[PDB]
Amino acid sequence: SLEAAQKSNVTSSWAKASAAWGTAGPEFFMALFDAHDDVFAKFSGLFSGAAKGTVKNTPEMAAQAQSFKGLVSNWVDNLDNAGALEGQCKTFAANHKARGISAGQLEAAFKVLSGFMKSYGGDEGAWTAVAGALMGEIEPDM
Ligand code: HEM
Ligand SMILES: [S]
Repeated sequence: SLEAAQKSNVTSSWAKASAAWGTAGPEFFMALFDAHDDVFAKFSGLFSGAAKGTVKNTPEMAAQAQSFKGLVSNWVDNLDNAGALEGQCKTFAANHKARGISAGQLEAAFKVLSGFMKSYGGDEGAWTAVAGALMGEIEPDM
């Protein structure tokens, strides 16, 4: 399910993306929005009706990339701690469900992120495994 090597690659590659997140965060969001238009739709409120092509350098974009980074960092720091993962996962799921976001959409986001992490030395198979363990804690609450 999740080997020691897989955890190690996830933690290391995350430390590298994290040091670059000021520029990489918005690029990840754009990759996601281009791949899934239905995902972009859920942010219409935050972006005030603006077209997708115009959002990358907005102050809203910047805040949203910082939000994303703070939860991902928490999860990566607790890979050997199922109890801690479950708690964060529950809050996360409750807040997103309340917005009418589906388990399928969350899953799409983890897929885009696993591909994106190849740039920071991430093993896509290690990122996919981590996503499968997290989704197993989230799905039951969606
Ligand atoms: C790996 C998957 C995801 C991560 C880490 C993530 C993380 C977060 C966090 C930490 C927040 C701010 C805390 C909160 O109010 O909930 C958040 C906000 C939000 N997320 Fe996500 N999320 C992801 C997936 C999504 C997905 C796929 C969508 C869209 C379909 C999305 C839509 C939103 C929106 C609409 C907000 C509220 C934005 C605002 O007005 O401040 N999130 N997400
Ligand atoms: S998000």
